[PDB]
Amino acid sequence: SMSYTWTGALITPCAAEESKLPINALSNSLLRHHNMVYATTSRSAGLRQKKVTFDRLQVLDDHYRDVLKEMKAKASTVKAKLLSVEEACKLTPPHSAKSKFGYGAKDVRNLSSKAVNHIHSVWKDLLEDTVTPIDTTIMAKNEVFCVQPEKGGRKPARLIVFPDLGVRVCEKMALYDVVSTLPQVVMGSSYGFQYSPGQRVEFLVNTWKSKKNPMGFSYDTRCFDSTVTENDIRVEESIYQCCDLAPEARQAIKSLTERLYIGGPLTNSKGQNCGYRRCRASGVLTTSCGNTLTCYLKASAACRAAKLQDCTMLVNGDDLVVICESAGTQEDAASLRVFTEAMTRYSAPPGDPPQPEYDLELITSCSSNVSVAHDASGKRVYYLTRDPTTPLARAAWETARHTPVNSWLGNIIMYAPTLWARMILMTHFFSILLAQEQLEKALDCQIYGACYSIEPLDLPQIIERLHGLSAFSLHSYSPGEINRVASCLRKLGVPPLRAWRHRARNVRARLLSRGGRAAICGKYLFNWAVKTKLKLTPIASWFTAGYSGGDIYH
Ligand SMILES: *[C@H](c1ccc(Cl)c(Cl)c1)[C@H]1SC(=S)N(NS(=O)(=O)c2cccs2)C1=O
Repeated sequence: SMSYTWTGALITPCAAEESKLPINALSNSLLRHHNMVYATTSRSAGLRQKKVTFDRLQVLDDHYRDVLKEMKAKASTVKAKLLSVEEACKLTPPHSAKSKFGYGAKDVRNLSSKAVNHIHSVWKDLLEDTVTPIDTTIMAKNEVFCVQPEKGGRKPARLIVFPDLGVRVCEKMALYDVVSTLPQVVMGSSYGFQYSPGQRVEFLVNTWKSKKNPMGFSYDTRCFDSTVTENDIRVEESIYQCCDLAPEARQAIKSLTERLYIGGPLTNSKGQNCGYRRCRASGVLTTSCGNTLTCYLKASAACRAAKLQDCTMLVNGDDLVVICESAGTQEDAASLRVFTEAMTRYSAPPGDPPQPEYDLELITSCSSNVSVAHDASGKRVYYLTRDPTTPLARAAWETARHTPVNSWLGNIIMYAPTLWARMILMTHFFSILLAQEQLEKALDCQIYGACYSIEPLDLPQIIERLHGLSAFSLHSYSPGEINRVASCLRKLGVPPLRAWRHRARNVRARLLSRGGRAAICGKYLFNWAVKTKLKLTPIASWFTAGYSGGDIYH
Protein backbone atom coordinates (compact mmCIF):
# COMPACT_ATOMS: atom_id res chain seq x y z
CA SER A 1 0.00 0.00 0.00
CA MET A 2 0.99 3.66 -0.43
CA SER A 3 2.76 5.05 2.62
CA TYR A 4 0.73 8.22 2.15
CA THR A 5 -2.16 9.65 0.14
CA TRP A 6 -2.39 13.42 -0.17
CA THR A 7 -5.39 15.68 -0.81
CA GLY A 8 -3.49 18.72 -2.03
CA ALA A 9 -3.89 20.70 1.19
CA LEU A 10 -0.56 22.11 2.35
CA ILE A 11 1.52 21.25 5.39
CA THR A 12 1.36 24.55 7.23
CA PRO A 13 3.30 26.22 10.09
CA CYS A 14 1.70 27.24 13.38
CA ALA A 15 4.04 30.20 13.84
CA ALA A 16 6.68 32.32 12.12
CA GLU A 17 9.57 30.16 10.93
CA GLU A 18 13.19 31.28 11.19
CA SER A 19 15.33 29.92 8.36
CA LYS A 20 18.58 31.92 8.42
CA LEU A 21 21.20 32.31 11.14
CA PRO A 22 21.04 35.96 12.28
CA ILE A 23 24.22 38.01 12.42
CA ASN A 24 24.99 37.89 16.14
CA ALA A 25 28.33 38.77 17.75
CA LEU A 26 28.23 35.73 20.02
CA SER A 27 27.56 33.20 17.29
CA ASN A 28 30.00 34.92 14.91
CA SER A 29 32.88 34.39 17.35
CA LEU A 30 32.12 30.66 17.11
CA LEU A 31 31.38 30.38 13.38
CA ARG A 32 31.90 33.11 10.74
CA HIS A 33 30.22 31.49 7.70
CA HIS A 34 26.70 32.20 8.94
CA ASN A 35 25.19 31.89 5.46
CA MET A 36 26.04 28.18 5.58
CA VAL A 37 23.75 27.51 8.54
CA TYR A 38 20.02 27.09 7.92
CA ALA A 39 16.86 25.69 9.49
CA THR A 40 14.35 23.59 7.56
CA THR A 41 10.88 25.14 7.23
CA SER A 42 7.45 24.13 5.94
CA ARG A 43 8.44 25.63 2.59
CA SER A 44 10.21 22.40 1.65
CA ALA A 45 7.55 20.02 2.99
CA GLY A 46 6.50 19.24 -0.57
CA LEU A 47 9.95 17.89 -1.41
CA ARG A 48 9.79 15.64 1.66
CA GLN A 49 6.29 14.42 0.81
CA LYS A 50 7.52 13.34 -2.61
CA LYS A 51 10.30 11.25 -1.08
CA VAL A 52 8.34 9.58 1.73
CA THR A 53 5.40 8.68 -0.53
CA PHE A 54 5.62 5.31 -2.29
CA ASP A 55 4.07 1.84 -2.53
CA ARG A 56 5.31 -0.83 -0.14
CA LEU A 57 5.14 -4.38 -1.55
CA GLN A 58 6.21 -6.46 1.44
CA VAL A 59 6.91 -10.19 1.08
CA LEU A 60 7.80 -12.30 4.12
CA ASP A 61 9.63 -15.64 4.25
CA ASP A 62 10.58 -18.36 6.76
CA HIS A 63 13.65 -16.51 8.09
CA TYR A 64 11.42 -13.55 8.97
CA ARG A 65 8.93 -15.90 10.65
CA ASP A 66 11.64 -17.80 12.56
CA VAL A 67 13.10 -14.60 14.01
CA LEU A 68 9.62 -13.28 14.87
CA LYS A 69 8.78 -16.54 16.66
CA GLU A 70 11.96 -16.32 18.76
CA MET A 71 11.24 -12.66 19.58
CA LYS A 72 7.72 -13.49 20.81
CA ALA A 73 9.12 -16.21 23.08
CA LYS A 74 11.31 -13.62 24.82
CA ALA A 75 8.43 -11.14 25.07
CA SER A 76 6.35 -13.80 26.86
CA THR A 77 8.67 -13.49 29.87
CA VAL A 78 7.91 -9.80 30.32
CA LYS A 79 5.33 -8.33 32.67
CA ALA A 80 4.24 -4.72 32.23
CA LYS A 81 1.82 -2.52 34.14
CA LEU A 82 -0.49 0.40 33.33
CA LEU A 83 0.55 3.85 34.49
CA SER A 84 -1.91 5.90 36.54
CA VAL A 85 -3.23 9.15 35.07
CA GLU A 86 -1.03 10.93 37.61
CA GLU A 87 2.10 9.01 36.55
CA ALA A 88 1.48 9.66 32.85
CA CYS A 89 0.79 13.36 33.49
CA LYS A 90 4.18 13.78 35.21
CA LEU A 91 5.95 12.35 32.15
CA THR A 92 4.39 15.06 30.00
CA PRO A 93 6.85 17.83 28.97
CA PRO A 94 6.03 21.32 30.37
CA HIS A 95 5.84 22.71 26.84
CA SER A 96 4.20 19.73 25.13
CA ALA A 97 1.66 20.71 22.45
CA LYS A 98 -1.62 21.72 24.12
CA SER A 99 -4.83 19.82 23.45
CA LYS A 100 -7.43 21.09 21.00
CA PHE A 101 -9.97 20.56 23.79
CA GLY A 102 -9.25 23.53 26.00
CA TYR A 103 -6.25 22.50 28.09
CA GLY A 104 -2.49 22.30 27.84
CA ALA A 105 0.68 20.62 29.09
CA LYS A 106 0.68 22.77 32.22
CA ASP A 107 -2.91 21.79 33.01
CA VAL A 108 -1.94 18.14 32.49
CA ARG A 109 1.09 18.35 34.77
CA ASN A 110 -0.99 20.19 37.40
CA LEU A 111 -3.75 17.58 37.07
CA SER A 112 -6.43 20.20 36.41
CA SER A 113 -9.92 18.72 36.67
CA LYS A 114 -10.53 19.62 33.03
CA ALA A 115 -7.37 17.85 31.87
CA VAL A 116 -7.96 14.72 33.95
CA ASN A 117 -11.60 14.40 32.83
CA HIS A 118 -10.80 14.67 29.12
CA ILE A 119 -7.96 12.19 29.68
CA HIS A 120 -10.36 9.66 31.24
CA SER A 121 -12.86 10.37 28.48
CA VAL A 122 -10.23 9.56 25.85
CA TRP A 123 -9.16 6.41 27.69
CA LYS A 124 -12.75 5.15 27.98
CA ASP A 125 -13.24 5.84 24.27
CA LEU A 126 -10.18 3.70 23.46
CA LEU A 127 -11.71 0.78 25.34
CA GLU A 128 -15.14 1.24 23.73
CA ASP A 129 -13.94 1.83 20.17
CA THR A 130 -11.08 -0.06 18.52
CA VAL A 131 -11.86 0.99 14.95
CA THR A 132 -12.45 4.70 14.32
CA PRO A 133 -9.15 6.25 13.11
CA ILE A 134 -7.74 8.82 15.52
CA ASP A 135 -6.88 12.23 14.06
CA THR A 136 -3.25 13.38 13.89
CA THR A 137 -1.53 16.65 13.08
CA ILE A 138 1.23 16.77 10.49
CA MET A 139 3.92 19.46 10.72
CA ALA A 140 7.26 20.18 9.11
CA LYS A 141 10.11 19.94 11.59
CA ASN A 142 12.41 22.92 12.06
CA GLU A 143 15.97 21.56 12.35
CA VAL A 144 19.37 23.14 11.78
CA PHE A 145 22.08 22.04 9.35
CA CYS A 146 25.06 23.34 7.43
CA VAL A 147 24.75 23.50 3.62
CA GLN A 148 26.44 20.59 1.80
CA PRO A 149 27.52 21.79 -1.69
CA GLU A 150 28.47 18.26 -2.72
CA LYS A 151 24.91 17.07 -2.06
CA GLY A 152 23.56 19.51 -4.63
CA GLY A 153 20.79 20.68 -2.36
CA ARG A 154 19.52 21.70 1.07
CA LYS A 155 17.81 19.07 3.21
CA PRO A 156 13.99 19.08 3.00
CA ALA A 157 12.10 19.44 6.31
CA ARG A 158 11.23 16.19 8.10
CA LEU A 159 7.58 15.52 8.81
CA ILE A 160 6.30 14.90 12.33
CA VAL A 161 2.93 13.21 12.83
CA PHE A 162 1.35 13.19 16.28
CA PRO A 163 -2.09 12.80 17.95
CA ASP A 164 -3.75 15.18 20.44
CA LEU A 165 -2.36 15.70 23.96
CA GLY A 166 -5.11 13.60 25.53
CA VAL A 167 -4.20 10.66 23.30
CA ARG A 168 -0.51 11.06 24.16
CA VAL A 169 -1.22 10.79 27.89
CA CYS A 170 -3.26 7.61 27.29
CA GLU A 171 -0.37 6.15 25.27
CA LYS A 172 1.88 6.57 28.31
CA MET A 173 -0.56 4.82 30.63
CA ALA A 174 -1.02 1.87 28.29
CA LEU A 175 2.52 1.51 26.91
CA TYR A 176 5.21 3.48 28.76
CA ASP A 177 6.16 0.47 30.89
CA VAL A 178 6.12 -1.75 27.78
CA VAL A 179 8.37 0.41 25.58
CA SER A 180 10.69 1.02 28.53
CA THR A 181 11.16 -2.64 29.49
CA LEU A 182 10.30 -4.98 26.60
CA PRO A 183 12.97 -3.97 24.01
CA GLN A 184 16.01 -4.87 26.12
CA VAL A 185 14.50 -8.28 26.90
CA VAL A 186 13.62 -9.16 23.30
CA MET A 187 16.83 -7.95 21.66
CA GLY A 188 19.37 -8.52 24.42
CA SER A 189 22.77 -6.89 23.87
CA SER A 190 21.66 -5.81 20.38
CA TYR A 191 19.39 -3.17 21.91
CA GLY A 192 21.39 0.04 21.66
CA PHE A 193 19.42 2.29 24.00
CA GLN A 194 20.54 0.33 27.08
CA TYR A 195 24.06 1.72 26.66
CA SER A 196 25.75 4.97 27.62
CA PRO A 197 28.29 6.21 25.02
CA GLY A 198 31.16 4.43 26.81
CA GLN A 199 29.19 1.19 27.15
CA ARG A 200 28.37 1.41 23.44
CA VAL A 201 32.04 1.83 22.48
CA GLU A 202 32.84 -1.04 24.82
CA PHE A 203 30.28 -3.25 23.07
CA LEU A 204 31.51 -2.29 19.59
CA VAL A 205 35.23 -2.80 20.36
CA ASN A 206 34.68 -6.10 22.23
CA THR A 207 32.43 -7.39 19.44
CA TRP A 208 34.97 -6.38 16.79
CA LYS A 209 37.80 -7.99 18.75
CA SER A 210 35.79 -11.20 19.22
CA LYS A 211 35.97 -11.91 15.46
CA LYS A 212 38.89 -13.67 13.77
CA ASN A 213 38.57 -11.70 10.51
CA PRO A 214 36.20 -8.82 11.39
CA MET A 215 33.96 -7.12 8.86
CA GLY A 216 31.24 -4.63 9.60
CA PHE A 217 28.69 -2.45 7.89
CA SER A 218 25.97 0.05 8.64
CA TYR A 219 22.63 -0.31 6.86
CA ASP A 220 20.76 2.86 6.00
CA THR A 221 17.11 2.21 5.15
CA ARG A 222 15.63 4.80 2.80
CA CYS A 223 12.85 6.66 4.69
CA PHE A 224 12.46 3.93 7.31
CA ASP A 225 9.21 5.29 8.84
CA SER A 226 7.56 5.17 5.41
CA THR A 227 8.77 1.60 4.81
CA VAL A 228 7.04 0.40 7.99
CA THR A 229 3.88 -1.38 6.89
CA GLU A 230 0.51 -1.85 8.54
CA ASN A 231 1.51 -5.49 9.00
CA ASP A 232 4.81 -4.44 10.62
CA ILE A 233 2.85 -2.38 13.14
CA ARG A 234 0.41 -5.23 13.75
CA VAL A 235 3.31 -7.66 14.21
CA GLU A 236 4.70 -5.18 16.70
CA GLU A 237 1.44 -5.28 18.60
CA SER A 238 1.44 -9.06 18.68
CA ILE A 239 4.85 -8.74 20.34
CA TYR A 240 3.47 -6.34 22.97
CA GLN A 241 0.50 -8.66 23.55
CA CYS A 242 2.86 -11.54 24.37
CA CYS A 243 3.57 -9.69 27.62
CA ASP A 244 1.75 -10.25 30.91
CA LEU A 245 -0.67 -7.32 30.73
CA ALA A 246 -3.75 -6.04 32.56
CA PRO A 247 -7.07 -6.60 30.72
CA GLU A 248 -7.65 -2.98 29.76
CA ALA A 249 -3.98 -2.58 28.83
CA ARG A 250 -4.46 -5.15 26.09
CA GLN A 251 -7.66 -3.41 24.99
CA ALA A 252 -5.94 -0.03 24.95
CA ILE A 253 -2.96 -1.45 23.05
CA LYS A 254 -5.18 -3.10 20.46
CA SER A 255 -7.17 0.13 20.19
CA LEU A 256 -4.15 2.41 19.80
CA THR A 257 -2.70 0.06 17.20
CA GLU A 258 -5.81 -0.13 15.01
CA ARG A 259 -6.90 3.48 15.42
CA LEU A 260 -3.56 5.31 15.51
CA TYR A 261 -0.37 3.31 14.88
CA ILE A 262 -1.33 1.50 11.66
CA GLY A 263 -2.36 4.79 10.09
CA GLY A 264 -5.05 7.45 10.06
CA PRO A 265 -6.12 10.89 8.76
CA LEU A 266 -3.61 13.74 8.52
CA THR A 267 -4.66 17.28 9.46
CA ASN A 268 -2.53 20.40 8.99
CA SER A 269 -2.22 23.20 11.58
CA LYS A 270 -5.06 25.13 9.93
CA GLY A 271 -7.43 22.20 10.41
CA GLN A 272 -7.58 21.10 6.78
CA ASN A 273 -7.37 17.47 5.65
CA CYS A 274 -3.93 16.75 4.14
CA GLY A 275 -4.50 13.07 3.50
CA TYR A 276 -4.02 9.61 4.94
CA ARG A 277 -1.07 7.73 6.46
CA ARG A 278 -0.50 3.96 6.28
CA CYS A 279 2.96 3.86 7.89
CA ARG A 280 4.81 4.72 11.11
CA ALA A 281 3.92 8.06 12.72
CA SER A 282 7.12 9.78 13.92
CA GLY A 283 5.33 11.36 16.83
CA VAL A 284 3.95 8.54 18.97
CA LEU A 285 5.21 6.79 22.09
CA THR A 286 5.89 3.52 20.28
CA THR A 287 7.95 5.02 17.45
CA SER A 288 11.41 4.27 18.88
CA CYS A 289 10.48 0.85 20.30
CA GLY A 290 8.48 -0.18 17.24
CA ASN A 291 11.20 0.97 14.83
CA THR A 292 13.97 -0.83 16.77
CA LEU A 293 11.99 -4.05 16.99
CA THR A 294 11.07 -3.86 13.30
CA CYS A 295 14.59 -3.03 12.16
CA TYR A 296 16.01 -5.80 14.36
CA LEU A 297 13.50 -8.38 13.07
CA LYS A 298 14.09 -7.60 9.39
CA ALA A 299 17.87 -7.34 9.77
CA SER A 300 18.19 -10.57 11.78
CA ALA A 301 16.14 -12.41 9.17
CA ALA A 302 18.27 -10.83 6.43
CA CYS A 303 21.50 -11.91 8.14
CA ARG A 304 20.30 -15.52 7.98
CA ALA A 305 19.22 -15.03 4.35
CA ALA A 306 22.70 -13.74 3.45
CA LYS A 307 24.30 -16.53 5.50
CA LEU A 308 26.56 -14.11 7.39
CA GLN A 309 28.93 -15.88 9.81
CA ASP A 310 28.87 -15.09 13.54
CA CYS A 311 26.77 -11.93 13.24
CA THR A 312 26.39 -9.35 15.95
CA MET A 313 23.91 -6.51 15.47
CA LEU A 314 23.51 -3.22 17.33
CA VAL A 315 20.18 -1.47 16.69
CA ASN A 316 18.90 2.00 17.65
CA GLY A 317 15.55 2.64 15.98
CA ASP A 318 16.26 2.64 12.24
CA ASP A 319 19.99 2.78 12.80
CA LEU A 320 21.74 -0.53 12.26
CA VAL A 321 25.27 -1.90 12.39
CA VAL A 322 26.40 -5.48 11.82
CA ILE A 323 29.80 -6.95 12.69
CA CYS A 324 30.63 -10.45 11.48
CA GLU A 325 33.25 -12.86 10.15
CA SER A 326 34.67 -11.93 6.76
CA ALA A 327 34.57 -14.51 3.95
CA GLY A 328 36.86 -12.58 1.62
CA THR A 329 36.32 -9.20 -0.03
CA GLN A 330 34.45 -10.49 -3.07
CA GLU A 331 32.34 -12.88 -0.97
CA ASP A 332 31.56 -10.11 1.56
CA ALA A 333 30.42 -7.84 -1.27
CA ALA A 334 28.14 -10.64 -2.53
CA SER A 335 26.79 -11.38 0.96
CA LEU A 336 25.81 -7.75 1.43
CA ARG A 337 23.79 -7.70 -1.79
CA VAL A 338 21.86 -10.76 -0.60
CA PHE A 339 21.30 -9.00 2.75
CA THR A 340 20.01 -5.95 0.91
CA GLU A 341 17.77 -8.14 -1.30
CA ALA A 342 16.10 -9.64 1.77
CA MET A 343 15.72 -6.27 3.52
CA THR A 344 14.14 -4.97 0.31
CA ARG A 345 11.61 -7.84 0.19
CA TYR A 346 10.77 -7.11 3.83
CA SER A 347 9.99 -3.55 2.80
CA ALA A 348 13.22 -1.81 3.78
CA PRO A 349 15.31 -0.90 0.70
CA PRO A 350 18.61 0.98 1.26
CA GLY A 351 19.30 4.64 0.76
CA ASP A 352 23.00 4.07 0.13
CA PRO A 353 23.99 0.45 -0.53
CA PRO A 354 25.81 -1.04 2.49
CA GLN A 355 29.57 -1.42 2.12
CA PRO A 356 31.86 -3.90 3.90
CA GLU A 357 34.34 -2.08 6.17
CA TYR A 358 37.45 -3.75 7.57
CA ASP A 359 38.46 -0.89 9.89
CA LEU A 360 36.19 -0.27 12.89
CA GLU A 361 36.93 3.48 13.00
CA LEU A 362 35.47 3.85 9.49
CA ILE A 363 32.05 2.47 10.41
CA THR A 364 29.46 5.18 11.02
CA SER A 365 26.50 3.94 13.03
CA CYS A 366 24.02 6.33 14.60
CA SER A 367 25.98 9.22 13.14
CA SER A 368 29.01 8.15 15.18
CA ASN A 369 32.24 6.16 14.97
CA VAL A 370 34.64 4.66 17.48
CA SER A 371 38.05 6.31 17.67
CA VAL A 372 41.12 6.10 19.87
CA ALA A 373 43.16 8.46 22.04
CA HIS A 374 45.43 8.19 25.09
CA ASP A 375 44.97 9.10 28.75
CA ALA A 376 47.54 10.75 31.05
CA SER A 377 49.53 7.50 31.37
CA GLY A 378 49.57 6.85 27.62
CA LYS A 379 47.00 4.05 27.88
CA ARG A 380 44.81 3.52 24.78
CA VAL A 381 41.24 4.72 25.26
CA TYR A 382 38.43 4.16 22.76
CA TYR A 383 35.61 6.70 22.53
CA LEU A 384 32.67 7.74 20.32
CA THR A 385 32.94 10.77 18.09
CA ARG A 386 31.26 12.09 14.93
CA ASP A 387 31.73 14.77 12.30
CA PRO A 388 31.24 18.06 14.27
CA THR A 389 29.59 20.01 11.46
CA THR A 390 25.96 19.68 12.54
CA PRO A 391 26.69 20.00 16.28
CA LEU A 392 28.59 23.23 15.56
CA ALA A 393 25.92 24.59 13.22
CA ARG A 394 23.32 23.98 15.90
CA ALA A 395 25.59 25.48 18.59
CA ALA A 396 25.82 28.70 16.57
CA TRP A 397 22.05 28.76 16.10
CA GLU A 398 21.38 28.18 19.80
CA THR A 399 23.89 30.92 20.64
CA ALA A 400 22.09 33.52 18.51
CA ARG A 401 18.49 32.47 19.15
CA HIS A 402 16.40 31.49 22.15
CA THR A 403 15.48 27.85 21.58
CA PRO A 404 13.82 25.36 23.94
CA VAL A 405 16.32 22.92 22.45
CA ASN A 406 19.83 22.91 23.87
CA SER A 407 21.56 20.37 21.64
CA TRP A 408 24.90 21.91 22.56
CA LEU A 409 24.55 20.60 26.11
CA GLY A 410 23.53 17.13 24.97
CA ASN A 411 26.48 17.13 22.59
CA ILE A 412 28.93 18.02 25.36
CA ILE A 413 27.43 15.24 27.48
CA MET A 414 27.41 12.47 24.84
CA TYR A 415 30.65 13.48 23.13
CA ALA A 416 32.55 14.84 26.13
CA PRO A 417 35.78 12.95 25.32
CA THR A 418 36.01 14.43 21.81
CA LEU A 419 38.52 17.15 21.09
CA TRP A 420 35.85 19.29 19.41
CA ALA A 421 33.42 19.14 22.34
CA ARG A 422 36.18 19.87 24.85
CA MET A 423 38.08 22.64 23.06
CA ILE A 424 35.18 24.33 21.27
CA LEU A 425 31.74 23.66 22.78
CA MET A 426 32.88 23.77 26.42
CA THR A 427 35.00 26.86 25.89
CA HIS A 428 32.39 28.77 23.88
CA PHE A 429 29.45 28.08 26.18
CA PHE A 430 31.08 28.45 29.57
CA SER A 431 32.41 31.77 28.30
CA ILE A 432 28.84 32.86 27.50
CA LEU A 433 27.39 31.46 30.73
CA LEU A 434 29.99 33.44 32.70
CA ALA A 435 29.18 36.64 30.82
CA GLN A 436 25.45 36.22 31.49
CA GLU A 437 25.66 34.92 35.07
CA GLN A 438 23.73 31.88 33.85
CA LEU A 439 26.07 29.20 35.23
CA GLU A 440 23.22 28.02 37.49
CA LYS A 441 20.39 28.12 34.95
CA ALA A 442 19.07 24.61 34.26
CA LEU A 443 18.61 23.81 30.59
CA ASP A 444 16.43 21.28 28.80
CA CYS A 445 18.07 18.79 26.47
CA GLN A 446 17.16 15.45 24.91
CA ILE A 447 18.99 12.21 25.68
CA TYR A 448 17.74 9.18 23.73
CA GLY A 449 14.66 11.17 22.83
CA ALA A 450 13.66 11.96 26.40
CA CYS A 451 13.79 15.46 27.86
CA TYR A 452 15.91 16.23 30.92
CA SER A 453 16.53 19.43 32.86
CA ILE A 454 20.30 19.74 33.26
CA GLU A 455 22.56 22.19 35.06
CA PRO A 456 25.80 23.03 33.16
CA LEU A 457 27.67 23.21 36.47
CA ASP A 458 27.01 19.47 36.93
CA LEU A 459 28.95 18.56 33.77
CA PRO A 460 32.17 17.33 35.46
CA GLN A 461 30.22 14.86 37.62
CA ILE A 462 28.00 13.79 34.71
CA ILE A 463 30.99 13.27 32.41
CA GLU A 464 32.95 11.25 34.97
CA ARG A 465 29.99 8.95 35.55
CA LEU A 466 29.41 8.46 31.84
CA HIS A 467 32.93 8.48 30.40
CA GLY A 468 35.32 8.01 33.32
CA LEU A 469 38.06 10.39 34.45
CA SER A 470 39.92 9.75 31.20
CA ALA A 471 37.52 12.12 29.43
CA PHE A 472 39.36 15.01 31.12
CA SER A 473 42.84 13.72 30.16
CA LEU A 474 42.61 12.45 26.57
CA HIS A 475 45.36 13.50 24.14
CA SER A 476 47.16 12.08 21.09
CA TYR A 477 43.95 11.81 19.07
CA SER A 478 44.02 9.94 15.77
CA PRO A 479 45.25 11.62 12.56
CA GLY A 480 41.90 10.78 10.99
CA GLU A 481 39.93 12.48 13.77
CA ILE A 482 42.25 15.48 13.88
CA ASN A 483 41.93 16.04 10.13
CA ARG A 484 38.13 15.77 10.09
CA VAL A 485 37.83 18.38 12.86
CA ALA A 486 40.33 20.77 11.23
CA SER A 487 38.59 20.33 7.87
CA CYS A 488 35.21 21.11 9.42
CA LEU A 489 36.52 24.28 11.08
CA ARG A 490 37.87 25.71 7.79
CA LYS A 491 34.61 24.95 6.01
CA LEU A 492 32.51 26.67 8.69
CA GLY A 493 34.94 29.47 9.45
CA VAL A 494 35.38 28.36 13.05
CA PRO A 495 38.52 29.71 14.77
CA PRO A 496 41.45 27.24 14.78
CA LEU A 497 41.89 24.96 17.81
CA ARG A 498 44.89 27.01 18.96
CA ALA A 499 42.60 30.04 19.23
CA TRP A 500 40.25 28.05 21.45
CA ARG A 501 43.12 27.14 23.77
CA HIS A 502 43.73 30.83 24.53
CA ARG A 503 40.03 31.38 25.24
CA ALA A 504 39.85 28.23 27.37
CA ARG A 505 42.70 29.35 29.64
CA ASN A 506 40.82 32.60 30.24
CA VAL A 507 37.51 30.81 30.88
CA ARG A 508 39.29 28.31 33.12
CA ALA A 509 40.80 31.02 35.34
CA ARG A 510 37.47 32.76 35.79
CA LEU A 511 35.73 29.52 36.78
CA LEU A 512 38.42 28.64 39.34
CA SER A 513 37.92 32.05 40.95
CA ARG A 514 34.26 31.19 41.57
CA GLY A 515 32.65 28.98 44.17
CA GLY A 516 31.70 25.30 44.38
CA ARG A 517 30.95 23.46 41.15
CA ALA A 518 32.30 26.36 39.09
CA ALA A 519 35.86 25.76 40.29
CA ILE A 520 35.38 22.04 39.63
CA CYS A 521 34.37 22.88 36.03
CA GLY A 522 37.44 25.03 35.54
CA LYS A 523 39.68 22.35 37.01
CA TYR A 524 38.29 19.27 35.26
CA LEU A 525 36.91 20.54 31.96
CA PHE A 526 39.89 22.72 31.04
CA ASN A 527 42.90 20.83 32.42
CA TRP A 528 43.80 20.20 28.76
CA ALA A 529 44.31 23.95 28.32
CA VAL A 530 47.25 24.26 30.73
CA LYS A 531 50.74 22.76 30.72
CA THR A 532 50.79 22.59 34.52
CA LYS A 533 48.16 19.89 34.97
CA LEU A 534 46.12 19.64 38.16
CA LYS A 535 45.43 16.29 39.83
CA LEU A 536 42.04 15.04 38.66
CA THR A 537 40.83 12.79 41.47
CA PRO A 538 37.33 11.27 41.53
CA ILE A 539 34.84 14.10 42.01
CA ALA A 540 33.48 14.20 45.56
CA SER A 541 17.63 5.87 33.76
CA TRP A 542 19.29 8.04 31.10
CA PHE A 543 20.27 4.96 29.10
CA THR A 544 17.54 2.37 29.46
CA ALA A 545 15.30 2.89 26.43
CA GLY A 546 14.66 5.17 23.46
CA TYR A 547 11.79 7.64 23.27
CA SER A 548 12.34 9.73 20.14
CA GLY A 549 9.06 11.35 19.12
CA GLY A 550 7.55 9.98 22.32
CA ASP A 551 6.78 13.22 24.20
CA ILE A 552 8.63 12.02 27.33
CA TYR A 553 9.89 14.28 30.13
CA HIS A 554 12.11 12.87 32.89
C1 LIG B 1 22.45 7.85 17.37
C2 LIG B 1 23.29 7.62 18.62
C3 LIG B 1 23.09 6.44 19.34
C4 LIG B 1 23.83 6.17 20.50
C5 LIG B 1 24.79 7.09 20.95
CL1 LIG B 1 25.73 6.75 22.39
C6 LIG B 1 24.99 8.32 20.19
CL2 LIG B 1 26.17 9.49 20.72
C7 LIG B 1 24.23 8.57 19.04
C8 LIG B 1 21.10 8.56 17.51
S1 LIG B 1 19.96 7.58 18.54
C9 LIG B 1 19.36 9.01 19.36
S2 LIG B 1 17.84 9.09 20.08
N1 LIG B 1 20.25 10.00 19.27
N2 LIG B 1 20.14 11.16 20.22
S3 LIG B 1 21.19 11.04 21.60
O1 LIG B 1 21.98 9.87 21.37
O2 LIG B 1 20.34 11.12 22.76
C10 LIG B 1 22.20 12.41 21.56
C11 LIG B 1 21.77 13.64 22.18
C12 LIG B 1 22.77 14.67 22.03
C13 LIG B 1 23.92 14.18 21.30
S4 LIG B 1 23.75 12.54 20.85
C14 LIG B 1 21.20 9.84 18.34
O3 LIG B 1 22.05 10.70 18.12
